Amino acid sequence: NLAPLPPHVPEHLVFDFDMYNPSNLSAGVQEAWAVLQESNVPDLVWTRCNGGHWIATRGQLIREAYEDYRHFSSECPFIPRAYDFIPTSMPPEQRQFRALANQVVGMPVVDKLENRIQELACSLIESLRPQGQCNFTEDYAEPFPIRIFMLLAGLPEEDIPHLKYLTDQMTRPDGSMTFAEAKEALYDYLIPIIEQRRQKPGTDAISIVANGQVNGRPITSDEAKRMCGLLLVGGLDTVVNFLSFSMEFLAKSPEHRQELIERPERIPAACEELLRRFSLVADGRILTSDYEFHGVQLKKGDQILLPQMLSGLDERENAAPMHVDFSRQKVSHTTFGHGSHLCLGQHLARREIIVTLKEWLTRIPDFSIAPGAQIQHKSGIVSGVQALPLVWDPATTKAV
Ligand code: HEM
Repeated sequence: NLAPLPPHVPEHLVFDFDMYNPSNLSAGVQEAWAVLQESNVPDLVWTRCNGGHWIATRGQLIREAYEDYRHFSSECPFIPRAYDFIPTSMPPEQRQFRALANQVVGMPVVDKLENRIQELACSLIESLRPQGQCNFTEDYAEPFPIRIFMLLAGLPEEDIPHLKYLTDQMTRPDGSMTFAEAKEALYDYLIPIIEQRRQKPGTDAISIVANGQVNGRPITSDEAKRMCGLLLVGGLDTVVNFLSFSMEFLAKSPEHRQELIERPERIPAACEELLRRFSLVADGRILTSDYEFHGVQLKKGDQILLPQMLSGLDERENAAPMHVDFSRQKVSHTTFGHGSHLCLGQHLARREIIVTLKEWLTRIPDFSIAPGAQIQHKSGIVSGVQALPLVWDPATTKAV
């Protein structure tokens, strides 16, 4: 299961961390990853797991490597070594595609969409409220971002379960479809819509993308489908799992819950602190050349894991980093990434989070983990929560 150690890697830097099955997973996934920040662990280590790769363990190195795109390329952005979404793997071109994507998910769009997002959150919460229980992950978290995508992209509600099935197959295959088959089925769906909206545009994301320009010429169908596909999948598992870590914490910490109930104006700040504490993405890069990085010889072609999750957990970045404190004066994190690939959806995501917390806490202020339940986490490129059974007394809630 361990790949043989390359001869350029000194043995004293070896730490066999498995990003898909870390040793202390039962104790919490962020805690399991923070073992990389224990004092006997160097800033940059090599693991023999998963093909063999570097891991930067501290925020300083994680940020620097994401800044240095000339050495740390997105050509292979995932460990381990058919994925073709745009602009994940791409500078003049990356910048043009990002600008176009920014027209459709940037702050002005999110500000226009906010009340629609609230209305959606409200309808979902109200549907669960009288039951006095739900699996938050399945019953609220999963249906919310996919519905926001349909709003954003001007797609009919009827198309949700099929689209959701394809995106589920790309990350959590049941075996009916290979990744490549799921991706192509997604493209089968998007291509006709892109073409129709090229000729007869609305103001939705697909119309805007389909009418965009790259290199002084019209965006191609291939480019537009790959961009639309990324806009869809980028906002699903990340938001599902993040909302689930946040709601798990709030269920388990009545005093933090009470703080937001009493002081709802703190919710935007609380969102930032939760993004830091329950950070969840760990992407990577591949070396474009031999490069000495902080005293360590990296070889052309080596992969390096640069966990976005770790920057904000680094005690060099935030004191007492496992403590949640909504009043931190400086919330330092790279939860949405860093450098040229910084999350295009960061504004939409924050609004989704804040709206969800505001609406949940006003309708269902008092809730707990279901008696007897033990919450299980999962680890990967996007770490997450397997299920989140919550319980409340319906008499303590308030209807619309
Ligand atoms: C809490 C929720 C989210 C988190 C934690 C998150 C995290 C990230 C991170 C870390 C990256 C950079 C990956 C890298 O550098 O390799 C990224 C990129 C991206 N995200 Fe998000 N994301 C979230 C929500 C969203 C949403 C809601 C959307 C779309 C509506 C979205 C779309 C994208 C896209 C299109 C990129 C690629 C940007 C590029 O390559 O230039 N994300 N995200």
